Amino acid sequence: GAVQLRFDNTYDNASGSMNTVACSTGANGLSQRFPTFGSVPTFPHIGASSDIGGFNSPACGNCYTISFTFQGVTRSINLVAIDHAGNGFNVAQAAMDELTNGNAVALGTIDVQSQQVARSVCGL
Repeated sequence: GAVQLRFDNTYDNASGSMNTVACSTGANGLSQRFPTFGSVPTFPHIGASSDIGGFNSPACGNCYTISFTFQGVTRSINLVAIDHAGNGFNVAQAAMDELTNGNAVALGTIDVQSQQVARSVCGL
């Protein structure tokens, strides 16, 4: 079924610290692996997901193939989830723009298809 997707400019900034998100420290935290947002291998395909409950979630680092059909073209990206969202995905604007052929701001919130894939697809 579809999940909601919106953008959050927090993730657009490469120099942001992994210590600022839910997937910071602890057994499942990403801060040792990827100290900054820009270091995640799929950047700027990064964001928050409701799959991540909060700190130390085992869903930290999950890799998702996210698909959206707009103006008769289906577009897909692979994205790493690094933070908690209340409802579906909150992603870097740049990622939403890629998903939507540059319509992220114009759309604001969309329904996407999401499929988790292996961590390795995203370089994790």
